[PDB]
Amino acid sequence: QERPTFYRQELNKTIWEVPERYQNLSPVGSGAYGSVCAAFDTKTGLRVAVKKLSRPFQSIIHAKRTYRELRLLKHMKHENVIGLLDVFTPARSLEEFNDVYLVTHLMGADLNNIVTDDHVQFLIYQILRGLKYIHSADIIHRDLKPSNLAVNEDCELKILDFATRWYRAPEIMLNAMHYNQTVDIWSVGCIMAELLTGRTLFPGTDHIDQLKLILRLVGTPGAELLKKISSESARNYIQSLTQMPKMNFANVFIGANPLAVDLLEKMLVLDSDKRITAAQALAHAYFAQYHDPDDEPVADPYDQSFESRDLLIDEWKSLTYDEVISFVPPPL
Repeated sequence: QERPTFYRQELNKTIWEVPERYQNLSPVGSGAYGSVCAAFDTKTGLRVAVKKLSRPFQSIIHAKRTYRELRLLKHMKHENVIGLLDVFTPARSLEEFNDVYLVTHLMGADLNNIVTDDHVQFLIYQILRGLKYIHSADIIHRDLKPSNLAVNEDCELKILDFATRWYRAPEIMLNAMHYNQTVDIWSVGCIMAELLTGRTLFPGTDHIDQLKLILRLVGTPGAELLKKISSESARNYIQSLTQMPKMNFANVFIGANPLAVDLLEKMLVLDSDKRITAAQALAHAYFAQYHDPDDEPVADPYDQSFESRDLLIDEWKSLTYDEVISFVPPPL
């Protein structure tokens, strides 16, 4: 399996050493984690995003995050989830391996590019279709929000990026000892509401304002419920506040589709063992025009045993190098 021909260039004081297939690299972004160039991929005809990781192996914590990110991106093979087009390194061996470049579809426009009930059915459907997939591999997104959702001109949607707290599940904000995949359904619920109404559902000015906004809608959780969704400290905090009744949704969402309101009632609940799952949500009558049980696929199993392991920098690096070397590009 021959090494492509590489060429070097310096753009905005960054070195990019890339296979010749990637042309007309144009700087598009920078950040603590890497720099990004938009490029033309001459092999596939696609416009791509090439990300050059920034100091991928500088600490243990960095080397592990690099590995995690590559393992995740390599796993995702779904229409509604960002996948990995390519990963490469100019290194010819593990000994010279210092730099990692990740290539994905070039996205540009996120959910907030909204410049209509049927569009919201389609958009929310796609998010849930991707989450069904992600959750089936026992992966939790944990911070889903409009900025992490790319949408093209045909309203076709992808989940990215596995910092606002407006969409975060209460059991995360309250630091519960345990939580499940349905934290992501809370977030979808907040996203759906905003698409239906055109306003942020819980626009808290800070953490405590956010909590109080939430309680005002859903009502104060009873003893057994609060205990399971909160840290010991947060449990005592909530116990100190005045109790709130549950509001009737659709006094809140006046004029939204009644099925939409019904689905929201099932997503925006504090009890994460009662909160509707991605799979169950896809079969809700709100998505009757979109739902197809034989076109909502699930994921291969994803091995996260590395997450419990404390390894040295060189071990994280070597595992990462193994995954670069073993990568097999998607059909295209």
